[PDB]
Amino acid sequence: HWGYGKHNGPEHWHKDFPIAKGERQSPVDIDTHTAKYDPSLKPLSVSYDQATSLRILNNGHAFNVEFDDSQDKAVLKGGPLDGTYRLIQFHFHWGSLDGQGSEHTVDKKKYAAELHLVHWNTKYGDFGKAVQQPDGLAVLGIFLKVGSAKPGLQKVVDVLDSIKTKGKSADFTNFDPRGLLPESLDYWTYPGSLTTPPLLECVTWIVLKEPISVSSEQVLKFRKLNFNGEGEPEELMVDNWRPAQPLKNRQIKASFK
Ligand SMILES: Cc1ccn(O)c(=O)c1
Ligand SMILES: [Zn+2]
Repeated sequence: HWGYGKHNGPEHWHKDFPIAKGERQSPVDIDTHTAKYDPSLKPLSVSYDQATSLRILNNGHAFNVEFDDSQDKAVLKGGPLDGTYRLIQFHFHWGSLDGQGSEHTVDKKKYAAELHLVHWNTKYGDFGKAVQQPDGLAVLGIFLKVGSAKPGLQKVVDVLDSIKTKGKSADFTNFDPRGLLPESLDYWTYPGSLTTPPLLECVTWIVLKEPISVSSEQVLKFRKLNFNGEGEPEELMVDNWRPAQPLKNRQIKASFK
């Protein structure tokens, strides 16, 4: 099955998931010079004050911090979006070295990691019906650079040793995702896809311009997780990023001058 190694990595995924070579695949390189300012975009609204985290899961590709999405609680709206999108989970993609790890790139620059806050369009009722639609998801992408620690990340980092291997989960209540956001909500946006199989083309991407800083010790702890299950040969969970895909017939719009 799919993964990020030599025999099952991104260059193989098209055989099981032909949409890998589709018309609106993600991630992409964001050419900042050619991303046009769009004065019709609204400011983004991130309303996370009532977010209810439940659990943290090592799914064998990343760790997901899961939310109760059964009520109207942690929503993204405004910006490029029509309607209301509800937070379901976040996770990260990261590198084996600080010089790589992000999926989107900015003028070919790779950041050390990328945070994805995944939301589904509430007009479709739940996540599973939303991934059957071209406007079913909105993913808020936030770059991570290595420098100062992010204090709001530390509760996540401390729980990782309890979910080292694939299939492990842990209770993870009362985590506030507002502590992972940068000061500015200036963003780029374009239509694209999930960046892991099943690679579905559902996503309005909203990628913030301002990265957050995490410490080298925080990202080192991400790199101690495992892609394998307990009792299987240890393969460190590193380099779980897909490289940039062809832009094709798409425009990237900027919310800022
Ligand atoms: C639903 C989904 C699956 C994989 N990734 O990376 C995402 O950002 C979102
Ligand atoms: Zn992701």
